[PDB]
Amino acid sequence: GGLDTVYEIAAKRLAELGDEESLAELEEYYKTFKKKLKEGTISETTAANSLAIMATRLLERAREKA
Amino acid sequence: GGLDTVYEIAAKRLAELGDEESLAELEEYYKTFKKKLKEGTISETTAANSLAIMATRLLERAREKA
Amino acid sequence: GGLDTVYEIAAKRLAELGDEESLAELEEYYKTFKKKLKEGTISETTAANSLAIMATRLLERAREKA
Amino acid sequence: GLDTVYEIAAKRLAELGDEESLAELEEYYKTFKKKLKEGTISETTAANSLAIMATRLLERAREKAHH
Repeated sequence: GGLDTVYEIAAKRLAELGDEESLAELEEYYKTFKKKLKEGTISETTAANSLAIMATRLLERAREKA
Repeated sequence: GGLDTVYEIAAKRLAELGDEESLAELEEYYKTFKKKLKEGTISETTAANSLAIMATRLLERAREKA
Repeated sequence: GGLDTVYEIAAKRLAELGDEESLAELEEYYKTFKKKLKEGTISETTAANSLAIMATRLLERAREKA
Repeated sequence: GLDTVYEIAAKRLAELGDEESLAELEEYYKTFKKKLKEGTISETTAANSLAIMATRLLERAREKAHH
């Protein structure tokens, strides 16, 4: 639930800002975190935190380059 | 009320820094987080954490502008 | 426990780095979270997590100033 | 959890060529381990906090990655 929600919020906003490269980067990080979360080698909190942090800087980059 | 508490801390500090646009960004994220919690696709703790992460970046930007 | 531990680690580092303003900001955030947790308006996970978010940003600012 | 966070972060930071991020991460990991043995923090919270700091270390490692 939470990881998907963070990812969806970030992806919707990155698409609105028109940043294809940030969208692809975000998808890569999300997929990686979904695999690490699959194996139980990462808590849900850690996955959500890390995805939110890079999605935050990617969103900052989107607001500038626009 | 964790999400509300994080939101209040961030909004108070952004208002202190005189950054109205960051205040509007923060509220937009806060409204989105509530709709999501409302739909049950995210937990209160995760929503609060993610809002705090984005708010931390907003506080950095708001300070640079001051 | 966890909130105190995060706070103490960050405060020790901020003092080592000589950043009085970041130390005071961190203390303000910690006191706010202690009050909010007393009042039951924030989860323990959110308080510790958010203090870690802000403390990492404060440490970045401290190493940049130093 | 704490060991896993530390090992993942150390692998990535070593790949990126940041000896200084590796040293900072090791310091944090060791501190978290003293706090755990002294029982003033739980393993889950310690792992989460180490992951947060490691994410910042990784962002900076990638910042030297290019320019």
